[PDB]
Parts: sequence; structure tokens; C-alpha cells
Amino acid sequence: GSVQALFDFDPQEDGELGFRRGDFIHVMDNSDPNWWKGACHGQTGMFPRNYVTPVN
Repeated sequence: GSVQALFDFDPQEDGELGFRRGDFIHVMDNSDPNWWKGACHGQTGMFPRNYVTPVN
């Protein structure tokens, strides 16, 4: 499903998925404990799992 950002994530390279606190990210691969694949703002990329939370 989607998760919601607890914090802004500032992407540092191509292929990292930036987002702002409160954004919804559609999860595409949750298999790695630390870096997940997802989609938001018309982009897809990798982001840190510990920046997000399941929807309340």
C-alpha cells in the first residue's frame, strides 16, 4: 500500500525518491530493511524506510 512521510526526505542522487513530510508514497518493494522502492510526485525511486509510517 502507501505509506506517509514522517519527515522531509532530501534526495542526494538520481534514483532517490524525494518527498515532504505528510506526502503519500506508494510502495513498490518493501523487501530491504532500510531502503524501499516507491512512487510519488510522478517519480519512482529509492527512499529510507525509517522516514515513513503506515497510514493512520
